[PDB]
Amino acid sequence: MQNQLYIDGRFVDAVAGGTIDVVSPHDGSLITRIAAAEAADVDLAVAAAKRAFPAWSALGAAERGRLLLKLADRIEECSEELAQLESLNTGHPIRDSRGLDVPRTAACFRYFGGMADKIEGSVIPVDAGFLNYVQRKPIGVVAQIVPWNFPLMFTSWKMGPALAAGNTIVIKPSEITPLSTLRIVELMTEVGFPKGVVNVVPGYGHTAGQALAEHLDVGKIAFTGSTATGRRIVEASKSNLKRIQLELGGKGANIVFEDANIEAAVNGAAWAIFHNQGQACIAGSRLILHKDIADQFLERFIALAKSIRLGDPMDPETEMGPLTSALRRDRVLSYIDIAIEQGGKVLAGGKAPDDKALANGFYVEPTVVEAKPQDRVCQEEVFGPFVTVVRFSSDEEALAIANNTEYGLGSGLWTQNLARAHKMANAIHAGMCWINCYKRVSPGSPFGGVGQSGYGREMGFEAIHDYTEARSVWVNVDAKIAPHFKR
Amino acid sequence: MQNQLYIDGRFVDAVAGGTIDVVSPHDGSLITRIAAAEAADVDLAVAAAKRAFPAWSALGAAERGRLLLKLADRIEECSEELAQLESLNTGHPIRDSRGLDVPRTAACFRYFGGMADKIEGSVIPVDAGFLNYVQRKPIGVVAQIVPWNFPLMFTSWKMGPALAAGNTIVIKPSEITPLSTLRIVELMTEVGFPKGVVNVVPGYGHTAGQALAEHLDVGKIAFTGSTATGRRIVEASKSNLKRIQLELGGKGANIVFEDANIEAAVNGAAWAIFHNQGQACIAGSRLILHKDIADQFLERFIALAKSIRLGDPMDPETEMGPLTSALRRDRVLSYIDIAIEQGGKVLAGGKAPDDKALANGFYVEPTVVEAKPQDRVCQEEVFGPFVTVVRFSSDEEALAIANNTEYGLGSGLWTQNLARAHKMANAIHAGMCWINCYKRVSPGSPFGGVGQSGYGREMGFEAIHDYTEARSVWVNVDAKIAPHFKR
Repeated sequence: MQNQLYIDGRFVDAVAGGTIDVVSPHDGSLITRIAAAEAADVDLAVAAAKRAFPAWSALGAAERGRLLLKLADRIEECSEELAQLESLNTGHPIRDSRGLDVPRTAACFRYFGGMADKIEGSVIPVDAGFLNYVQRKPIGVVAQIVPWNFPLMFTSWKMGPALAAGNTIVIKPSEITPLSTLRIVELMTEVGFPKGVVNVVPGYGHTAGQALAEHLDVGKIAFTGSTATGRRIVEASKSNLKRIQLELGGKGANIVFEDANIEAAVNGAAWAIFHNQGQACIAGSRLILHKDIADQFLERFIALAKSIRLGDPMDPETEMGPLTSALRRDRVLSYIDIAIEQGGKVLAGGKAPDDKALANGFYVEPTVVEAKPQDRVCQEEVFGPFVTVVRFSSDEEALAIANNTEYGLGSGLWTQNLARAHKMANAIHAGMCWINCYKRVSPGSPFGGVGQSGYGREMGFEAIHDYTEARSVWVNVDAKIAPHFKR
Repeated sequence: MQNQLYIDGRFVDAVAGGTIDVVSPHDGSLITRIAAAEAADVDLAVAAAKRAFPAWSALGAAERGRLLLKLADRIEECSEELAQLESLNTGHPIRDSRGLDVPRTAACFRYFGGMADKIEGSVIPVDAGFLNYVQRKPIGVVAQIVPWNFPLMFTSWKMGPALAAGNTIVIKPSEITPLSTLRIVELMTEVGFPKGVVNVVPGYGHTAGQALAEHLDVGKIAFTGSTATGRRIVEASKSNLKRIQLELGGKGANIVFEDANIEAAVNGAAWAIFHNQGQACIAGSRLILHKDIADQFLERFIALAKSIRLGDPMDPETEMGPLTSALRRDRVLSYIDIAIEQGGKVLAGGKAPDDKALANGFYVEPTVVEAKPQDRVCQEEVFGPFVTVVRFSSDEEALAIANNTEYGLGSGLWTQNLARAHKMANAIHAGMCWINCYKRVSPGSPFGGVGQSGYGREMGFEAIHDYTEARSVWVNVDAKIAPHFKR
């Protein structure tokens, strides 16, 4: 199974033969060893992307579209192999690989295939005698560093828009979850993407990541990741002042009010925090329940949590799976420990499961911690199936809590009050806000953060705006121009 | 003459009482001393803007528009005052301040006063039963650092879009040319802008600049200035990962092809680099002449250059004034010297005016140097009344030269060939390209750089895009879905 760098249309090892173990979260066993790209490997990748940019950006929006469409179809056709591949590598329940990751990946690529030739410039109302027309051109060679929570689906998200616009791409998945991205670029050539238009360069953040965020021929750096590394992606941009897209995490408020449909809210909250083992920046990791329904909500929710079938990602019966790296587990258990010493009161989970089939894997039980908005764990992104419950009394207390964070990515609330719904959505500082639903994403719906959760948008024309440049051309047609210096 | 900081509707001295000398470029005499702001004052400023934001962003677009519209008018009413104030301080010919600066400043504030209630969100086609609307909200408190080349006009360029979209602003003009900006904000409160909506905070760059770029409560920093100091706006932005806009200079190609209208081209070229003493990033500082018309061209151009009325900026018949700072002067002369040490051949200019009369001012003669493209004055932005001349024989030659630079702000060419015109405009890596005209700017025509000339755009819907955020709201109304966890 593809485990090499993919540069200029070929799978190749790292120039220096570096390697990285790719392990399966189930058991911690080795899946394969992947070629680890380093600074040298990305020069090769970037030069290939640079080499390829002209025939590609000059390719005809529609033929970049037709290829992206072709890719979506191919992904679907290969949907069980990817799913399998992505679950095995990620820990995603394959019921999640099949029904979420793969379709969402295809859907996104299909969206941007039909976007490619809908990317339009404008013609400006300027002075008489002049024609001002502004193209939207590709930036050029764009770099993209993706995290490991949605390796497969985030290829769409990142690569969808960039390719549609005609940029060439050097993309760096995490050493953690590479495999499924690598297969995707092979699907890409399978379907006719020209060599070098996309190059995949898995490697450590400090080697491949850094070469990319600082490479002088990269015009944009797209980065989804930890705030900390994102400041570092920002400092690295200094190099040539490439444009930046950062998505840097969320601490998703999930508010439930007095008149919420609590069966629906419960289901939504469960999905919102436990889907993908909570490894989603838009996860509803902060339950915020109105004191007058808290107990009723919590009766069904904790039940729900406690009943989730944690286990082998390859079982079409598994509802949850392991975290993706052993490090993150620890991290998610330290957070648990710290939610506990902070006076937190575990209602479910709290620690790694007990089953013997799960003892090698990076599993953590669907935890649920009652706390105070103040607690750490209520302020920092625990990237795991870990929600905090806090309770409120006034719309205003809820807004306060929701907005009591440095994050701004996702949000959600549950009511039936027309006013309240909009008054809160309008007032929450997040880039998105779902009401009576959660973690709802569409390829046309701008997805991104606000404040310290980042800037830039994936999805929709916005994503395309982020991957193009305005190139205004003036034509002096019948213009009367007195010399500035009269004769 | 207002010479204090403007914070919270108040002219006030710097906390530390630090002060800067503001000098006439003509005779280097003291016009006044300005309150030098530093970190303390930019916190008072940013704080005032933060306080002001909520009520301002809630103003309802028409009402911020109405205020921007009143400002334009008011600016036009105080046109000679502003014109005189800006010339005195900057070195601009008052015929420039009154015919260019002032009118372009109002034009742009007008444009954006009517742009205010035309800033629209979108409704996305999402799955059935969902309503997805995406508002465009203001970022919040916006920091803006402007250079000294168009103090007045750049107030409109930066503050126009930002205000329209409902941000509040802390603007920092240069210690070198604050006076115009200061009168503008009074012009603002004069007209009804609420206190703290705009705060002006002139100060050195490493003081008030640094502090603006690093501020935690600033959501975006817009910078026009050198490439050097831009990397350190970028390096500062990490603090809170505020969005950035950069315009970092130009080395404007002005290509003249064999079938150009050489009288027109000469006037354009003269305007392109000698207007504003060449202190314009979109200056046509690199004349690229087709070998067949280069002699015909240079004949009329060098006679022009030498005919140019260098002198007292307050003379409306002055054609060119001094550079606005003694340092600029010194640097431009250095460039001249190095232009020549390099084998450059000065065809006009090459030093300060032999006019005992212009001896105290920072004057430099309209300078024209025959050079190579490899030369440094041909690669580096001089930022004075200085054009280098190079010759070519092919379109492809001309393109190569035009693009043989790190810059990519403006560009321009002269022909009557249809193809050529577009082929070249489409092939020049610049944000803007003028054909048979140059330095043509309109409030609706996106203005900005590409590559290391930066990113972001001023003017137009684009400028508005750069000062808003996507706020995606999802409402579940009529179509629900099945638990992720089926019981």
